[PDB]
Amino acid sequence: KISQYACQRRTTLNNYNQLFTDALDILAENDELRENEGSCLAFMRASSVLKSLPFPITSMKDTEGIPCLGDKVKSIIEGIIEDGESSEAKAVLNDERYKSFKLFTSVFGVGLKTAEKWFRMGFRTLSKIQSDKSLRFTQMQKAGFLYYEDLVSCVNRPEAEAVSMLVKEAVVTFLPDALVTMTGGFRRGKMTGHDVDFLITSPEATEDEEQQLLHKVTDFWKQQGLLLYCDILESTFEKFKQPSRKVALDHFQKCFLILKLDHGRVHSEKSGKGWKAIRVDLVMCPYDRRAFALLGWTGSRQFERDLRRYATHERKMMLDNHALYDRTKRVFLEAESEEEIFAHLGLDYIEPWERN
DNA sequence: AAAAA
Ligand SMILES: [Mn+2]
Ligand SMILES: [Mn+2]
Ligand code: NA
Repeated sequence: KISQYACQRRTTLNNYNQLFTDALDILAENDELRENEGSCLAFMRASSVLKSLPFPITSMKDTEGIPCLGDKVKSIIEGIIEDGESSEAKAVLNDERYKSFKLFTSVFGVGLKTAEKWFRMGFRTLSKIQSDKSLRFTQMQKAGFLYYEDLVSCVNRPEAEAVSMLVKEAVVTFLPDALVTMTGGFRRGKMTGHDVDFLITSPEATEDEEQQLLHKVTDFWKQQGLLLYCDILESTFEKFKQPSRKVALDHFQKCFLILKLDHGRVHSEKSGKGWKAIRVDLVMCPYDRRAFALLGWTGSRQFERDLRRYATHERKMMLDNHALYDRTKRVFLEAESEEEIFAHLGLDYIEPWERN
């Protein structure tokens, strides 16, 4: 019996139901744009459960016993079985507001508010936005436009590994005992991604040394002429606060970067300007919270949402990227690994490549 | 506001 929770399912990259889930993901995205959080959630949960199936749905009978499949979702599945297409997802793909929001938010530094503003000004193309002489752009948007083609081009695994080497080389220069882990999609086994994420932690660094590492590493890259964009968010981490109930950024020190990746550093089968702009996120966390941060940054987004929902509604536990708190025992639960977090929650361990 | 798993 398939659980309603993604954290009680194994979801691997062999998706047998992409015809259904691509349509459900488009409908979910449109509901996000139309500020319909409820309908967004229903389509996300339906898409998520179908992603876990070990077989493709080929008739409506195949949906029997599957949770999170309401009447609206079942009408969409039925329509796709009928002629291989979703008329509902096709109408969203042709909607002018949806097309504009996808296109405008594809720019690094452009979110829902700026995309809405430009749409209501009558803009429909990125060429017309970039060349406009009255528009004013943030430093993030300037970098988003300057390196647009490289950033919309997926990072592959040889590129992610080349970035990992750069990160590790820079980090150990200032903290030789530091542990650097590639998180996000690549840790879940993905062949491609929009960016490369890392978690950095040090067993012996002080509170100040921990604070200074991201500044030292980015200044080093700035000197090397590799830092194309850099934004460091200082930590707001509280050692003794209860975990968050919010469904939001973690409080660890982090940085959102664009690095210059020289082609010579990439060891691929295919080995222009001779370099590629790469989005890189670095997160620094205290050593004792490394398992919670790793679990939160590994994802997927839906796996994280269900993990936190399961902890709260089924175990009366409060989980986030910094800690795990037991409301019944009135104690924080410690973990040195992700396995220990799953064991505290009463969950079978789900491998990172099973969290997709 | 937007940058995130
Ligand atoms: Mn990522
Ligand atoms: Mn990222
Ligand atoms: Na964006």
